[PDB]
Amino acid sequence: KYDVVIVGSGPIGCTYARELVGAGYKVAMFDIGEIDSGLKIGAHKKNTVEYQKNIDKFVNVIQGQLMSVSVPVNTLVVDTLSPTSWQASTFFVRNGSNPEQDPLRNLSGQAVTRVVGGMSTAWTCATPRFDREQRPLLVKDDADADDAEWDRLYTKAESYFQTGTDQFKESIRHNLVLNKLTEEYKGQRDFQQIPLAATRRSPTFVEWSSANTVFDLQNRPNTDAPEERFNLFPAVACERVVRNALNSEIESLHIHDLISGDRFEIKADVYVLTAGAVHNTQLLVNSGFGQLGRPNPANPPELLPSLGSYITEQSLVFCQTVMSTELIDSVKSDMTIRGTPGELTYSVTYTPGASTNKHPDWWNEKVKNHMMQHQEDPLPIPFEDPEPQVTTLFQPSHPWHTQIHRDAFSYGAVQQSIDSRLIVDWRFFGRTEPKEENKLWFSDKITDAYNMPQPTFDFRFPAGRTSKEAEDMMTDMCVMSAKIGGFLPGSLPQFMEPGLVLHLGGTHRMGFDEKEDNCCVNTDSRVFGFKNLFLGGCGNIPTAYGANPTLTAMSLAIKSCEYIKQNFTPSPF
Amino acid sequence: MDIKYDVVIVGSGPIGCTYARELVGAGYKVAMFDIGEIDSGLKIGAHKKNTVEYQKNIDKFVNVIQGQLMSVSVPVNTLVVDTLSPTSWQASTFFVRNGSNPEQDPLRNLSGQAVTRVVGGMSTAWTCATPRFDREQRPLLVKDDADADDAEWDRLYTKAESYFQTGTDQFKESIRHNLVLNKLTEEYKGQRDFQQIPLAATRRSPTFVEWSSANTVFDLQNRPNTDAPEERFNLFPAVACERVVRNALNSEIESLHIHDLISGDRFEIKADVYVLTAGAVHNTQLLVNSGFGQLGRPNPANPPELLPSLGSYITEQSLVFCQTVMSTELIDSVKSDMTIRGTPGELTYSVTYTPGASTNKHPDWWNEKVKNHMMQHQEDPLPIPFEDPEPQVTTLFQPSHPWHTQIHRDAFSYGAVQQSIDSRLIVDWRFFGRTEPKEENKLWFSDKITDAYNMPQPTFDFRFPAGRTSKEAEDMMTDMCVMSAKIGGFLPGSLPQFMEPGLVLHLGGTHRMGFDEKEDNCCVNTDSRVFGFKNLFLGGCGNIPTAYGANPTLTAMSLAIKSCEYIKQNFTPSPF
Amino acid sequence: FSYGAVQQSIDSRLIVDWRFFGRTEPKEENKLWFSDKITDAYNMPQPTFDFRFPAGRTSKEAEDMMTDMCVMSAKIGGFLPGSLPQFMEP
Amino acid sequence: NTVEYQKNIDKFVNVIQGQLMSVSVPVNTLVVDTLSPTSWQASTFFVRNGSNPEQDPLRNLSGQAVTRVVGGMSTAWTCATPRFDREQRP
Ligand SMILES: Cc1cc2nc3c(=O)[nH]c(=O)nc-3n(C[C@H](O)[C@H](O)[C@H](O)COP(=O)(O)OP(=O)(O)OC[C@H]3O[C@@H](n4cnc5c(N)ncnc54)[C@H](O)[C@@H]3O)c2cc1C
Ligand SMILES: Cc1cc2nc3c(=O)[nH]c(=O)nc-3n(C[C@H](O)[C@H](O)[C@H](O)COP(=O)(O)OP(=O)(O)OC[C@H]3O[C@@H](n4cnc5c(N)ncnc54)[C@H](O)[C@@H]3O)c2cc1C
Ligand SMILES: Cc1cc2nc3c(=O)[nH]c(=O)nc-3n(C[C@H](O)[C@H](O)[C@H](O)COP(=O)(O)OP(=O)(O)OC[C@H]3O[C@@H](n4cnc5c(N)ncnc54)[C@H](O)[C@@H]3O)c2cc1C
Ligand SMILES: OC[C@H]1O[C@@H](O)[C@H](F)[C@@H](O)[C@H]1O
Ligand SMILES: OC[C@H]1O[C@@H](O)[C@H](F)[C@@H](O)[C@H]1O
Repeated sequence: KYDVVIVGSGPIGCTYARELVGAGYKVAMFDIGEIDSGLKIGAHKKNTVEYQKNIDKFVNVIQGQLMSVSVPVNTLVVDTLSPTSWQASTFFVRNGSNPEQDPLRNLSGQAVTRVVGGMSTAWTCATPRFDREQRPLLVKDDADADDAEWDRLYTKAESYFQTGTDQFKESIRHNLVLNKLTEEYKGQRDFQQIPLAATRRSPTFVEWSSANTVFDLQNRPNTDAPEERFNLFPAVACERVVRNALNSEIESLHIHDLISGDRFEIKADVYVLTAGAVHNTQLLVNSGFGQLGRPNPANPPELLPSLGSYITEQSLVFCQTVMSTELIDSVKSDMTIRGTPGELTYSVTYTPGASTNKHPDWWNEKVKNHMMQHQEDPLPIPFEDPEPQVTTLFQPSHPWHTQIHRDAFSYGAVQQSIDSRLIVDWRFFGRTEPKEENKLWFSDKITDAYNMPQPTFDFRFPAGRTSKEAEDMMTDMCVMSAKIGGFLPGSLPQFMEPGLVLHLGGTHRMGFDEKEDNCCVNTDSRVFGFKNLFLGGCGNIPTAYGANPTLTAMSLAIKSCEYIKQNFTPSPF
Repeated sequence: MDIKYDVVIVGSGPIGCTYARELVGAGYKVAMFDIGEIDSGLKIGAHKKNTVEYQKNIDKFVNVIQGQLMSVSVPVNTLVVDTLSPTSWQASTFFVRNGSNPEQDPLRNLSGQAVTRVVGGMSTAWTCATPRFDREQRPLLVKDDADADDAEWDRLYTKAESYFQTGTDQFKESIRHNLVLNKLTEEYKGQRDFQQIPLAATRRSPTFVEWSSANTVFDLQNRPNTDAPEERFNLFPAVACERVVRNALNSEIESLHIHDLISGDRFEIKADVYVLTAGAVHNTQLLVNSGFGQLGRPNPANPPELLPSLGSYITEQSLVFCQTVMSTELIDSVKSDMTIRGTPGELTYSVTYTPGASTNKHPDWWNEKVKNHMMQHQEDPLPIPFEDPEPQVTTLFQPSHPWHTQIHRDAFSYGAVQQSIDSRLIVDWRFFGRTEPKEENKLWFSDKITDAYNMPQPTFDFRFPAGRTSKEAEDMMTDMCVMSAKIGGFLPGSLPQFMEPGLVLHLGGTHRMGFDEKEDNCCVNTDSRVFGFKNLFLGGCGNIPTAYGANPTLTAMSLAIKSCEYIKQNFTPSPF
Repeated sequence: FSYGAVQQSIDSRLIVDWRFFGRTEPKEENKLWFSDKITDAYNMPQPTFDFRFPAGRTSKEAEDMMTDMCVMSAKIGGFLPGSLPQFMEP
Repeated sequence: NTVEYQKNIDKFVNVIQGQLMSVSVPVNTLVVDTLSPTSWQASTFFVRNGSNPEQDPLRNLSGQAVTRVVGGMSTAWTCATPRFDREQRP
């Protein structure tokens, strides 16, 4: 028996933990996955010296933990088996595939992670705020009050994640790209550092934030927090919340301990679901909310008829570029270079402080030292120079988020032919209109690896604005990137597999009125009709958004915790 | 961090952990340093495959493996990229990029050789195959008394097996395992014996195996603790060990020079006993960075002062591979004992069998599983249950087939995972050749190029020796083709091939063992002591000086147990 | 004259090729010469190229050309996977 | 101009490829290290298979090819015959 139970130990469940453990509630958190970021529980797995010295390897860590949500039945023809090998006569259900899934209306890229810390063990840490156009209303009829409220929540969310915009400020590659784009779009678009949840520890190491940053996940009481109460239970699959007969309260949470095999009913005052956008929905549907099985408009749901409808997933376009000769020459614009490289006669110098210098003293010093210590190298950029981290944020005239950077989540084989210092990634992210026909549903027959109802997508990017902006977005990437360099062969401009972006929202969407706003939670993230059931995560977000959604889901979780503090009293210690 | 210990061990792989288990147990104040960090859950240095999620999604684990294997020597890239935009910065030469090694001849490399820097080392992701070597593959520990030599290795191997929890019955009730085992036993009746791959692993449930690791050998928890209140052990992760400092007389090690990667601070650690267990590549690197052997391109015209055999006579196994898709014959034989009423999914479908019937081809445990699968899943066209464990079959190295063999399913898949053919039907074949030690095959270190930790860049100069090594390698390929055909045809996309040299990760002989430094061309004696040094010991596969086909870790561990016996007799622990 | 594996999943009625062709400034240093030792298949001096697209106008136009192809093509449809915008082999 | 090719236009690329002979192919430096130990193998990237050792791979026109047939390349060409405007014309 606990005051609060939280399903999921991602960054959003950790937000609930930090708020509610902090205010003195007795909290239990269950996660279906296990501890594997080392001694700091739920921490970013990229925070090893080894991964940051070998960053091209990290993509493997991400791929290891990302399990595809719905894989349609495979129909690839293999007709060169030996005549002695066993072969089927049909494309039968094999290898975990989902026979419910139409392969042409899928988010083939969508995937889920089952580990303590969730996806924040592996994420890219981009945490931009949404502007009003992308953002749901928390107060209607008063835009200054709405703005004030979001600014308060976002500022709080940013302190939890340690969000900042200074961590790449002395990178030459970063500044080279930032300044070129600033100049080229002067007075049309503004560029800045991607806001990133991260603290720099040294010139060659960044401590990336994670769920662990929000809440350390240590059991309490402990020496540092002797008046607090928290228990984390990993390797526990939460399966159902049990409703009372009147559908006004949750009575227990049914769990299955994956190590012992035991099953229990846990009791709490407050039930918080933060299992991610796909798995929150699964749990809810397995508990008799919305509709199990293939959508049947003729058999309309008892509860939450909008559950798993109006799903949004962003369009994503991507390429990489190889830095222009002109930009590479400009790196060394302030330098005087004499003699020939590799001889005793060679010299590279600059005038410190000269207001005609195109670059600051710290840049010139690093170029100089590099050119002088590595005279065999043809490039002026230092070998350990950090990557670019540049964005121009969503605006009505360019309604897409942009990242101009180097991501550890590369999408094709890492090429080795072109020097890494030259390469920039471009990712532009489009917003998707919520439409009732776009659905996440759960089979009544097929089950997944944890014996829960199999997720199935029925999705296409909506015609009209969504698709028009997607293609405009592609053009914009092509136009903008060319200012920096030509496309890298093997990473030519393309749309990524639907869902690979992992910014799925709207599966259990928020709104003011259940019927009028076709939604499932109110602005306290409380499930309509239920006193004591709260959902957290990107599945709450009901709008078309282009920016990375995590900071916004966190802000909503902060507001939700405010309601919980006003309505439930912690038990005596 | 104390500055003074009884014993310091560089590296937290299973071999370092053997030294720790033996010397912490015996009362020595032990520190262990690892350049890598703690990542595998609450059990320090444990197998990463031991999660519910990986064992329900075993095909994802190849990502974990790939994520932690860092190539040792990548030659300068000479791929022509001639479709860059005319505005892009374009190379005039194939210059040194992306951590490539200009010392490395691309045609005399172990391009697949890789290293892991994490606490527990490579045992965090290995396959756990631990066979013993027979005489032919195995260095001598006793001269001129083969029976005493065998007795000494049995004693060592038995202990090493108990440390790793090696077993040969974890897969005894797998249908796929037995289907393969029985067909191969029958086909080679009176010619070759087949058994389960000896595996370092404990079965915990019908669907979960606790694979062994460094953590199995030694739990890597600091001591003293409640469970060991009189023991003294500290593990220091993210500590790059750079040099052992030799005294001027070249008779003792005086300190271990370390660099803490998090603080940036450097220290000189003092110990009575120094043990290097950094892997076959990195033990050699550390020795060469400390003045042993010869730094730079090999040069006879000035032989090294100390350990002139260091980094020569290196051995790496040839590895051949394919996968097969199970024959129609064998798959039909899975259900040979079943009585099947009517048609699947239809009302009067029943599948039954007679337990104990003498005419039954298979045991009751097999039929019960098949029956239950065919009845619970009548849509599925195969008789193999969905959760049936993988095959784990070998015919071990012999004089008439001088290669080790694994007929199995390895988490370490070599190409993209194929999804079209049902996984129940797929069997992997890996055959492993032995390589003659030759002085010309070398691991050396650049005197100019450095790696990511600023240590001298490893460089290989290697070819499979002509003569027996090469003859055997090609004969082994043919053997794999002929043997595999008895089970099924080749899986397209996994046709029979030699793997990139060194992908097998069984590199030996980089700091090889022998009796006499000069007559046996070696670096350590049979106590694993570096010649001429009182207090310096090397552990790991680099010790093994012979041409072996089987997986070497068990043998390296056995050497390490011997070495601890010498240490316990020659050094006294400090008072507690 | 198609340039990569011809794809069969997208109906060919939907497919349009875009080829934009840049002009290249003549530069003394851009050469075709013939070996005095190596011969071709008909025993004649083996042709050798020494060629880069000139910096300056030629390169600036080539990249602007690429941009114009991405901009114009989008009016008609999006890129076909496997025939994404690229410079072809010189 | 055959009924068969214009009914199967996708196949004509092979005609064109069959008669285009590359002008200058640089010595190949692809590393093939999975040969059987018994196979004969190279110690160096020697001149093989018609390659040109004079050719700098990085200053080439690798796509340049020639056709040796009566009618020359007009046996396979695309037939686009525009005029040059003054800007392009000698
Ligand atoms: C490679 C990568 C890059 C990304 N980069 C960014 C970026 O830069 N910015 C950003 O805004 N977003 C990014 N994201 C997405 C971001 O990680 C998620 O939005 C965020 O982690 C969601 O938080 P959450 O707590 O709702 O869910 P999750 O992090 O998905 O965690 C939910 C959890 O609950 C668990 N669980 C699931 N089902 C059950 C169940 N039945 N019972 C018990 N527990 C259960 C899981 O095991 C898991 O820990 C990225 C994701 C990936 C993988
Ligand atoms: C996927 C795969 C499958 C394998 N399969 C098996 C098989 O089934 N059976 C078989 O016998 N073996 C197999 N192996 C090989 C086996 O893992 C190794 O032989 C074994 O781990 C060697 O142990 P070790 O302790 O000598 O070194 P390692 O496990 O390599 O550990 C050495 C360590 O020292 C550290 N270190 C390195 N340099 C420094 C330094 N300068 N300072 C401080 N620390 C340092 C490392 O971080 C590391 O932890 C496999 C390996 C892989 C990766
Ligand atoms: C697939 C393709 C598409 C094309 N599309 C177009 C198009 O749309 N537009 C256009 O303007 N251009 C196009 N071209 C280019 C056009 O084909 C050439 O510009 C044109 O054919 C050149 O004509 P030519 O007579 O100068 O040389 P070629 O057609 O090359 O003919 C030269 C000939 O001389 C021969 N020969 C070579 N050496 C010797 C020797 N030593 N002794 C004797 N004979 C010799 C040949 O065998 C050959 O028949 C295309 C080319 C091809 C292959
Ligand atoms: O593909 C997952 C994506 O997640 C997004 O949030 C990141 F910003 C992208 O860079 C990418 O990593
Ligand atoms: O390629 C690495 C190899 O290591 C060997 O020891 C294993 F036995 C093989 O199965 C394979 O995993």
